[PDB]
Amino acid sequence: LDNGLLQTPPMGWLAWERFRCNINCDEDPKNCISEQLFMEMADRMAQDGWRDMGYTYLNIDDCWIGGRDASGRLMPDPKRFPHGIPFLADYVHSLGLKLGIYADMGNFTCMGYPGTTLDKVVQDAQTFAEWKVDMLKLDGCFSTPEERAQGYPKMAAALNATGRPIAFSCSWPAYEGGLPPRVQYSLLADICNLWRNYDDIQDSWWSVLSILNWFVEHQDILQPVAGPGHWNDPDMLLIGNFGLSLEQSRAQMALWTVLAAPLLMSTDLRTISAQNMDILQNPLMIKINQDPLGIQGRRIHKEKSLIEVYMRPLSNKASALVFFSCRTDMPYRYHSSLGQLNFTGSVIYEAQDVYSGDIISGLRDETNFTVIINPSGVVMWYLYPIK
Amino acid sequence: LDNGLLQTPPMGWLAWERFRCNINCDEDPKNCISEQLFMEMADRMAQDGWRDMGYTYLNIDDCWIGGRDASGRLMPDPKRFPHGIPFLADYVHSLGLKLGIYADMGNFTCMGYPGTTLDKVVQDAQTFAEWKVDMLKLDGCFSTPEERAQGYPKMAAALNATGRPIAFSCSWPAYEGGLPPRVQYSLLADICNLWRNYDDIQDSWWSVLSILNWFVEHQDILQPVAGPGHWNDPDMLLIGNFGLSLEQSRAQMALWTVLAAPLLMSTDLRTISAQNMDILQNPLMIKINQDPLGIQGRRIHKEKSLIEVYMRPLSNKASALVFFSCRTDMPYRYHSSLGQLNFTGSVIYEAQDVYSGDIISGLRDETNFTVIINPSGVVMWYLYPIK
Ligand SMILES: *[C@@H]1O[C@H](CO)[C@@H](O[C@@H]2O[C@H](CO)[C@@H](O[C@@H]3O[C@H](CO[C@H]4O[C@H](CO)[C@@H](O)[C@H](O)[C@@H]4O)[C@@H](O)[C@H](O[C@H]4O[C@H](CO)[C@@H](O)[C@H](O)[C@@H]4O)[C@@H]3O)[C@H](O)[C@H]2NC(C)=O)[C@H](O)[C@H]1NC(C)=O
Ligand SMILES: *[C@@H]1O[C@H](CO)[C@@H](O[C@@H]2O[C@H](CO)[C@@H](O[C@@H]3O[C@H](CO[C@H]4O[C@H](CO)[C@@H](O)[C@H](O)[C@@H]4O)[C@@H](O)[C@H](O[C@H]4O[C@H](CO)[C@@H](O)[C@H](O)[C@@H]4O)[C@@H]3O)[C@H](O)[C@H]2NC(C)=O)[C@H](O)[C@H]1NC(C)=O
Ligand SMILES: *[C@@H]1O[C@H](CO[C@@H]2O[C@@H](C)[C@@H](O)[C@@H](O)[C@@H]2O)[C@@H](O[C@@H]2O[C@H](CO)[C@@H](O)[C@H](O)[C@H]2NC(C)=O)[C@H](O)[C@H]1NC(C)=O
Ligand SMILES: *[C@@H]1O[C@H](CO)[C@@H](O[C@@H]2O[C@H](CO)[C@@H](O)[C@H](O)[C@H]2NC(C)=O)[C@H](O)[C@H]1NC(C)=O
Ligand SMILES: *[C@@H]1O[C@H](CO)[C@@H](O)[C@H](O)[C@H]1NC(C)=O
Ligand SMILES: *[C@@H]1O[C@H](CO)[C@@H](O)[C@H](O)[C@H]1NC(C)=O
Ligand SMILES: *[C@@H]1O[C@H](CO)[C@H](O)[C@H](O)C1(F)F
Ligand SMILES: *[C@@H]1O[C@H](CO)[C@H](O)[C@H](O)C1(F)F
Repeated sequence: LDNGLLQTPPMGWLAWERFRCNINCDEDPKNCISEQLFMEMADRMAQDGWRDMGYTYLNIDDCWIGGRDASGRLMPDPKRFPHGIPFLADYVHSLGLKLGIYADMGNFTCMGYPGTTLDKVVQDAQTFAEWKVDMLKLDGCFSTPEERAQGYPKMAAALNATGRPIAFSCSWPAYEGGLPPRVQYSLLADICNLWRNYDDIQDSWWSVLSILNWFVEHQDILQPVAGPGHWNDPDMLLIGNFGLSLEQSRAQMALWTVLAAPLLMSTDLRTISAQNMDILQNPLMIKINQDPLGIQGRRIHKEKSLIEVYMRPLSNKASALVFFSCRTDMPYRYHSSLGQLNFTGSVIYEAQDVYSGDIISGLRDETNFTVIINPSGVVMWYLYPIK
Repeated sequence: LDNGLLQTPPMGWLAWERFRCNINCDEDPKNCISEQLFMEMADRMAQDGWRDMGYTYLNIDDCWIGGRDASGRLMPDPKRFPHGIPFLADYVHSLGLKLGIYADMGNFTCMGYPGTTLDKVVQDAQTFAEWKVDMLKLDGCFSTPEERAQGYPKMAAALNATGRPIAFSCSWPAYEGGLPPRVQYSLLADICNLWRNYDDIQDSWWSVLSILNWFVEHQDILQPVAGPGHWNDPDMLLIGNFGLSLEQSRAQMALWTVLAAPLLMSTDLRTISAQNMDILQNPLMIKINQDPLGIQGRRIHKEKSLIEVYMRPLSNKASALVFFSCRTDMPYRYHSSLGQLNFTGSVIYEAQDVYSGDIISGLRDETNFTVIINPSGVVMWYLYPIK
């Protein structure tokens, strides 16, 4: 989408994965979907380094809507958002952050909240711009394929017409099977800043693997369509939550990074461990994700040993390599060479291990190297020519 | 098996899951299958509280064998076990531990090492007794159903004839589908102290879940056959390794405990975190697993919320309850009562949370309670009547 926004993948925090549709503030005031939740996350993002590392978006997801007023305008739940959305945007903006919001192209949101139908698209867009929203995620429940075909372009146009730059996240392809000919990716690139290709991420390693598998199986189609202003979205980071081990958390970060994916957290930033914070705030990892070229990486190698190699091209002749173990036994000594991974010859390379910080020097194409990869884990290299 | 052994489930450490068939001691001296690995693990069990908590078995698995000597007598690999097995048994015994060993009823072990064929059963049993081995795991690769049908009873009798009490771990059912009509559990209880029912555990939550699911699907068959001296074996604990999150780790421990499973670790005790040690060395958890009645627990309730309730009966009218979330979203507030869980009425109960140590007192059948269960996690209660 040519709106000047998201020249690199979006970074921030989204409420949905960790906090879902929890509206019981009387019993659970600390974790319910409320202005307090978002204000507290904003505080954390300002104070705990998140903003300084580039995590700038703070995104409301489903279950925020109170209803529609007399003139049909969307309003937040008065009991859970008493100061209103403009106050929340003001608060978020004052902390150097951006506010995202959520709507659904259809009769209702997935959770049954007032939906944005075709006749409400223009009005809701205007409402969001007036509230000074910076991002919108448009879900696609309770609609027909026809209504989506009309509606998603209609919202992209409506947001445009408001004059306010608003990042546009599109669930449309997820509800169509994510593949051509039903899905038209050239059109999605033109109308959206990012799109959810596939199934909702869940707090499990299985969920991560199934998303990876789908992106890899269809990478010939998916890889070329990503770039500055228009990204594939394999969904939220799980790091900080319940279902991923340490190795798996490091794997998701590394793999989302080489896929030029959004880095959208969804976790309790108030209680996140230092170890998980270290994964998410890794400066080299972020720099790689935010590479100005915006070229989505690919799986370039698979072996019977269940070691996979992913590669992403980066600016200044650099590369990201992710050696990924699908094994479930023990650390694996993976032997390879840059030549066997199709790198340019008569150039001496050097690598920095993204997690350990170690530097491997003197790698020619023919040089045999060994990486030790933990089960359901990764080794990640930032690779560059030295001479 | 009526040899006076394993009146409670065995507790200890087994090499296989974490260290597998790594025989490359030249490149990987610290982690290869060698006498040094076993000696170092024995040292850790003696010094770090494991033995004192009841973890007494230190068990060799596959890939220890060097061949057979001129008398047809089994030999360890001379390069990896230069001192021999009697040396290791003596070392282990001097630390108050017991030594387990591994053989295969068939032409070869699963990894291709010399097998204990029918004509070698007596000789190998005698060898193990002479070495002063305390436990034998008899794997079932490279044999026919009829060879196993003769071989397992033959081994039990052969071990008996040595005059040395040797705990007998039988993989027989795992190679027969683990179910009637092919598996006779009344026969197994007579000839074996424990038996591997089902698939090898791998370092993943999916693996834990598939094992749990199979055990629960078949609990009407499996539950009644377990008792003092004859246990079901759902395989090794993964706690300390790579694939399980903290919640999943606590889950496996609690669920193995309610299933009256062996508590056989397979992890690097030299590098184990304080957190994982705290799970495995939980005194109340161990007490429950080691309950003298040896009654295997059951899943007694399942809900569309994906909360499962497991119950194990214990001595002196006590019980263990495991509230288990198969959910993959967020913490779940599970509302229930002891009456809804079919506990005896007009009795006042008290519960201790096994992980937190909190005491919930004065629970009647009618008393509503709430437990907050994390995704892929548990809450575990030790429950008993009070005056
Ligand atoms: C509604 O939709 C319209 C499009 O239909 C949007 O209009 C586009 O707005 C974007 C962002 O403001 C414009 O992109 C910018 O173009 C600047 C100039 O480019 C001119 O020259 C090139 C020749 O190469 C022409 O192709 C082009 O038509 C322009 O005439 C650039 O200077 C900007 O670059 C910025 O980013 C780069 C990063 O690579 C930095 O290095 C620069 O410093 C700079 O910051 C940028 O690329 C685009 O020109 C507009 N398109 C059209 C067709 O008009 C509206 O923004 C949108 N409205 C809303 C509110 O959503
Ligand atoms: C090789 O195989 C043989 C035969 O299977 C084994 O011999 C058995 O050993 C077990 C375990 O020691 C014996 O079981 C115990 O018997 C005690 C008393 O038994 C007497 O009476 C019976 C007949 O009723 C005779 O067989 C026996 O000779 C004795 O005279 C019990 O007191 C024990 O009770 C235990 O369990 C109860 C639970 O009910 C607990 O409350 C107690 O605390 C206690 O721990 C126990 O049942 C069994 O009797 C032996 N059978 C035979 C036929 O002799 C060998 O042990 C085995 N050897 C090796 C090296 O593996
Ligand atoms: C999305 O909703 C439309 C709009 O109708 C709504 O639901 C009706 C049951 C009623 O409560 C209206 O007031 C709502 O506005 C659905 O379109 C209707 O479809 C039915 C046949 O299924 C038809 O009889 C009605 O005439 C349609 N409504 C009008 C007046 O346009 C539509 O079914 C919903 N989309 C899906 C497929 O989920
Ligand atoms: C176990 O080993 C025996 C003895 O070697 C095997 O019997 C041989 O099988 C091979 C290959 O099938 C034949 O070529 C020979 O004719 C057999 N030799 C003898 C001495 O019988 C037997 O197949 C093996 N059993 C299993 C179940 O793997
Ligand atoms: C690297 O190892 C491969 C395979 O083991 C071998 O063919 C080759 O000779 C080695 N190359 C170098 C430069 O040592
Ligand atoms: C538990 O709570 C429910 C609320 O619906 C109530 O019906 C029930 O009587 C309560 N149990 C008691 C006896 O406290
Ligand atoms: C749409 O459905 C839910 C909200 O109910 C959530 O936003 C999810 O990420 C979705 F799939 F986009
Ligand atoms: C048999 O196979 C392997 C050894 O090769 C291991 O012992 C496993 O636990 C088994 F299933 F028992």
